[PDB]
Amino acid sequence: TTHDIVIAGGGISGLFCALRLAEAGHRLLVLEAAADRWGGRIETEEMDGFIAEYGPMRFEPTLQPRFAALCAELGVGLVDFFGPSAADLPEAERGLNSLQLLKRGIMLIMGRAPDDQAWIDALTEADYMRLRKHAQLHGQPLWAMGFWNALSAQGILSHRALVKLRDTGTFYHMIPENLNAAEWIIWWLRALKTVGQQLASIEGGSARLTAQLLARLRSHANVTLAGGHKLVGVRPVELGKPTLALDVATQNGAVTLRTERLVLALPRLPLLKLTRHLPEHVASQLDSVNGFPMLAVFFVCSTPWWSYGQAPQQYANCMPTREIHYFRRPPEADADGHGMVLLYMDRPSTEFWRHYVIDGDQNGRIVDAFALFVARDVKRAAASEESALKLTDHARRIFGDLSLAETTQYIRNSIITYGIRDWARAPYGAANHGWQPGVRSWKVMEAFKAFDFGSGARNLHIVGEAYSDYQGFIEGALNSAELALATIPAPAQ
Ligand SMILES: Cc1cc2nc3c(=O)[nH]c(=O)nc-3n(C[C@H](O)[C@H](O)[C@H](O)COP(=O)(O)OP(=O)(O)OC[C@H]3O[C@@H](n4cnc5c(N)ncnc54)[C@H](O)[C@@H]3O)c2cc1C
Repeated sequence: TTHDIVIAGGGISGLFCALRLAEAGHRLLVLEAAADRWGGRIETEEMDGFIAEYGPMRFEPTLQPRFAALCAELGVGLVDFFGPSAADLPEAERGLNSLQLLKRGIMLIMGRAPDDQAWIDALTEADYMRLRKHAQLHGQPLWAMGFWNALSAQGILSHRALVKLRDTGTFYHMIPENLNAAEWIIWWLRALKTVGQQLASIEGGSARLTAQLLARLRSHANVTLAGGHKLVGVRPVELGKPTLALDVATQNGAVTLRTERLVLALPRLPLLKLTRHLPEHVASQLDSVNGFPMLAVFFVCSTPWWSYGQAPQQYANCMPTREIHYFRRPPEADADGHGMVLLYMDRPSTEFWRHYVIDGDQNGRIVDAFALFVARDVKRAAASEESALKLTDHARRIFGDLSLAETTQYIRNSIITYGIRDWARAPYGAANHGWQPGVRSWKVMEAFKAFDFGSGARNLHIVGEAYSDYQGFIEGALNSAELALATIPAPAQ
């Protein structure tokens, strides 16, 4: 079968392109490799009555207008999230938490006063574009440097400030790979705006965005949705002509398709798997970004050791979990006193394994390692008297007495259900992506938004977060999508 447009990938960028293109009148097929679900890195589970988000959970709608507008268009309500969160240095640098020390370094790199919040607040995408293209540090373009290198530069931080960023986990958790300085500076500048505070979540779980989008698409007769179909090959039907032949694996076999246009709504790893089928000038740029790891771990406990309102805790260097969130039922509507713990572990999973997992299912060994981790935290709280972890007095005396081994066993045994998502694993290969130093991102984005095998047809496109100007977010996926959608002509009469 021939299709006028084929979109490979049913994550948010792919489905959004399907929507815009359907609305413009094109006839199109969306291929999604997973047999069981749509939405890609947007994944929500109901776990013992709790909403577990393996991907996005909270949003900042003022920083993410395309997302906000899409939600509004699809009748996806956003609900304000009010829940809780969070000496030896030189004079200038004493005072500041890690974020503020980072900000200072950035502000100084950009030749600004650290307190210059009005400039941060004023910066637009066009400013950001001039920053990546033109900003330099000691004569070197920032797009050419690692962000560690940038932060380490003459006149930016004291030698000790650098050490302190190391100890707070800045380089272990937040900036794990020393990626593109220009791109990191832009991203932090945006995130440091005043307006960047009002937090929301999606009513009914993040996957309600996907479900609404799917419902809309199902109402457009010029859209076909095919789950369980993975693009595994593409080439021109004939060299020098635009029409593409596609090879598609299904559950039970394969299908060969023809199309005039192919949207690859895919991140780095799935494109790497297609590398030999892609035009050379695109293939050779697939490593312009790297993938960031994330393991999202959820477990529901029959006998939680924390109360309603417990705030999330962030961890520092050498603690493989970036962050632990705690959840309880609303204390009026609390049938069972069950709680849920969400742990984000942002180090390479083979490093986590080699340090924390007893070899003698992998899932069960990982939960065990996490029970021990949590046990140490509970013991240190019980012994501490002032702790960010507000234990009860039931908990406080039990855990005070119990050994570490007994605390581990107790936590382990209280787990009635768990889920683990390792985003680094095939087929995703990453939670999100970042530009390499030495890459001019605007050139890659320009090449990827429309390209071909040399005929000039410009009828292949890459869209998604991975190679966007706003990595880490749905907003990035949507910006990348719009870049390519602006290159696609309205359908033939
Ligand atoms: C832990 C985590 C936290 C996040 N936090 C936030 C946050 O706070 N805010 C926010 O805005 N964003 C957040 N994001 C990102 C957001 O989830 C976006 O969906 C993501 O950034 C990408 O959407 P996308 O279309 O690029 O691709 P994906 O979501 O990667 O979709 C790609 C799709 O392609 C399919 N596929 C792969 N190979 C093939 C093939 N060959 N053929 C067919 N289909 C194929 C996959 O099955 C997948 O469904 C987070 C992500 C994660 C994982």
